[PDB]
Amino acid sequence: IDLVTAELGSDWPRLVAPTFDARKAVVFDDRWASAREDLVKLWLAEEG
Amino acid sequence: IDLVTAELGSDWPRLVAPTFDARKAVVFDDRWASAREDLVKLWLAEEG
Repeated sequence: IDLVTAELGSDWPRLVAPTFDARKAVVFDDRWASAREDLVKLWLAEEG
Repeated sequence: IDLVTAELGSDWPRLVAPTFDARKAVVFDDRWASAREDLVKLWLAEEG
């Protein structure tokens, strides 16, 4: 492991560490909810 | 070391092993010796 590090360097092994996992995903399929709140904000704040 | 191997593969660490060492070098600076043996071989074997 010392020899492998000697060739590749310090940053390469540390940055190659895994990140992605299947449980942290977030899905936004709602327009219906966000469109309603979007309109009432326009309606109340109307100036121009 | 298992994670590092997982990324890079099996062949990469094995082929990257060191080879060169300063003590195995071989120097041929002699023409004077090799030219003499070269001529006598011609002289004896002359046909054409």
